[PDB]
Amino acid sequence: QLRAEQTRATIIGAAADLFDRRGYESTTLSEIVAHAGVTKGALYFHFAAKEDLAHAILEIQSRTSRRLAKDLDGRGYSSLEALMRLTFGMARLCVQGPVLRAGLRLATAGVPVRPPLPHPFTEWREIATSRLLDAVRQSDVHQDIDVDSVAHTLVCSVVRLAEMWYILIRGMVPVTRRARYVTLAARLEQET
Amino acid sequence: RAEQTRATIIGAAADLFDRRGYESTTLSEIVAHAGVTKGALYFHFAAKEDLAHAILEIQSRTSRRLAKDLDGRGYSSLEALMRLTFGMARLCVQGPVLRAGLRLATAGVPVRPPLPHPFTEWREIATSRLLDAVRQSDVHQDIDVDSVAHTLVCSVVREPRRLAEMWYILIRGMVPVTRRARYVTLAARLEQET
Repeated sequence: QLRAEQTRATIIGAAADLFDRRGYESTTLSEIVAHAGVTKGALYFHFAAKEDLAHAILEIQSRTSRRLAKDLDGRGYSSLEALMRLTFGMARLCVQGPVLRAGLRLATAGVPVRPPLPHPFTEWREIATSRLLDAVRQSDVHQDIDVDSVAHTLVCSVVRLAEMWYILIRGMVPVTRRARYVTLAARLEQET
Repeated sequence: RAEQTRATIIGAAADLFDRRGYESTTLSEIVAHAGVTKGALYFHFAAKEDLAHAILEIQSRTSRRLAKDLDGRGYSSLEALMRLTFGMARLCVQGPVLRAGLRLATAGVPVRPPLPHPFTEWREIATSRLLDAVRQSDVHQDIDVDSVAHTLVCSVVREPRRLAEMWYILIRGMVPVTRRARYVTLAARLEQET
């Protein structure tokens, strides 16, 4: 059993890589099993169908982003700092995580999300929104900003990161608090 | 007659690709939704990809046209660009073809040359206009046009409220103080109009 249980990461990785480069609809179980170097039995031991590989990848993206959001809100940061760190953080895990790229690709396409797993974009919007409200509440973002709209755009925008942050910073952050944020965006770009 | 039938098939396919996705939509679905025969559909489109192509063709051609209607009105480049974005926003709320276009682009459906990929198109048009704006001194020389173009596209992809909200933010961050009010009011005026 141990052997079988041990192949699941490989199969996910293999399917991630293929879904990310070649797309979901065009990738088959057979392609996946040959890339992974395992048998069909090994694959069926963990997943009954292609869709199950999809929901597992989607599951990992959702958990990954929810974990990072939670971790970053427990470290004494201001909300906008947390939000900024979160965009750069996600970007760092994606540049090095095929699974997340595959998740992204599945989410961007019409690949359904099995309830109660919410669609990652609405989850990313929720995070961005609550973070922006707090930032408004802490005077880091103008009181008149329409948060909803920026969350909606921000999510689309994150999917150059520093350069985007600079524009938002100039346009939504009060003059006296800008510098700290411009500095952080620079440091995070430097650090990733 | 023929062409009207063709267009209704396009519209039906578009509405379905938009609400239900490209992959899960069937030619049989499209057929019933359009009120035609399978024969009529296969007379105008040999395959489901031919429906995608015609939708994308309509998308790119509406886009290039709107850009062209706006270009001959003596506007400043920043004004033209701003007007273009609100036009596009308005077009998306009107018929489903543009909605389907996006959905197709985002679904990962390949665009048959020589037609360019919508995102690529939208980015070039925005970028070229932003570059003219800098030259015209309505936008700071040190702005990152690419990031701005991206933001603009993303603010559209309600919609007029969101496009306006994002415009104000960009205006505060890229337009010289002395030229801001003209654009703030323009943005505000376009939101109310569209």
